[PDB]
Amino acid sequence: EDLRLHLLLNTSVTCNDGSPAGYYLKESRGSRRWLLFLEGGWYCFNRENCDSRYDTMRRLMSSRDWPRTRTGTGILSSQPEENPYWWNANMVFIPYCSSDVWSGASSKSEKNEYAFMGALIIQEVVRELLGRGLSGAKVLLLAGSSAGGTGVLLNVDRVAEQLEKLGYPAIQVRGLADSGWFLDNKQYRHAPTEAIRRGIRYWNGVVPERCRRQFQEGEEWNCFFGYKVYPTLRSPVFVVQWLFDEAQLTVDNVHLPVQEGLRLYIQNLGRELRHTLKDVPASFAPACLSHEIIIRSHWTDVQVKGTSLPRALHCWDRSLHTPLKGCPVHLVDSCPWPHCNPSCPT
Ligand SMILES: O=C(O)CCC(=O)N1CCc2ccccc21
Ligand SMILES: *[C@@H]1O[C@H](CO)[C@@H](O)[C@H](O)[C@H]1NC(C)=O
Repeated sequence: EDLRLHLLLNTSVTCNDGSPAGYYLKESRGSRRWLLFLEGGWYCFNRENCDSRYDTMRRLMSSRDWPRTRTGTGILSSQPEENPYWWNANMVFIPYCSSDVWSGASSKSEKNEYAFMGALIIQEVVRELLGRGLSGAKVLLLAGSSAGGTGVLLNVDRVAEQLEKLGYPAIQVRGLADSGWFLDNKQYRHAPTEAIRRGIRYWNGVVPERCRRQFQEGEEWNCFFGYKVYPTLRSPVFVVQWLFDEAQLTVDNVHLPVQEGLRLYIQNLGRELRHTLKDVPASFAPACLSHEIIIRSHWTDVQVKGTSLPRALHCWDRSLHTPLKGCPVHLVDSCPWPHCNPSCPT
């Protein structure tokens, strides 16, 4: 039970219900690598659906029932057997308790039943970790899965800007976005663009500055879609995305003998996803029907073109020291149907 809970000392930075947000930390003395992982878990965007989430998903809205420890798994494991990539790093798990895809900057108040403080939670965790050893870091990898993967895209450059202004320009900030690269595509039957548009207003959601300047007022929802926000980012970002992501299929109103219309729909989804990753140099996109990878204990098992994700991430680290012999970083399946890759999760 190796990561220990710390509630934020700034208790004005809160989960949805006003309880303090926080982070779980396992230090690694002598490592200058820091991994900050953003949990996922959908979102809510109005009073009624946030109230329902509060009834049955309360740990995603409140710290009141959080345990004092959590076990690090996958990329958060400290065992090299489970985590070939960063087993010796300082590990931080940031629970998702803001329901805002890590974008919010609004407090609970006279006018607001809930606080949506995801963007401020990340900033406050960073600021409090600086006094716990992060000041000595050489690399800060902001990672996340699901809504936390989108949260990486939305926040990695702000973490970089925050550290620059605080006087730490030597800390290299990088992003690892897992299962947070979604398409605003046609549904199979006739959605996130509208839910996100409403959420931004309900949350006081913030997006990266260059993306905001491109899309402008009322169109900031566009910045929640990876293929649109990614080209605006300055920090190096590695993108992990199943080609047939289960959350993508859910928001597309697909639920799984497949007939021609659905076959063509699924094949087109994989082709569109692949297309959006063509110019993403650090990416890992297997042709599987699944969701999330990096904190799963068996995350080492899947391979694209014979290369596992821990290996690809290691090659990315080397690339950030011309391509490297036998150590690739751009790994996107080309086969067109779920589980055409034999290494897909069972
Ligand atoms: O992965 C998760 O936690 C669940 C799904 C999720 O979060 N989705 C799906 C659609 C979308 C568009 C923009 C931002 C986020 C999301
Ligand atoms: C606490 O967090 C709030 C919201 O981000 C910020 O405005 C304020 O400066 C912080 N206060 C302290 C003492 O860190």
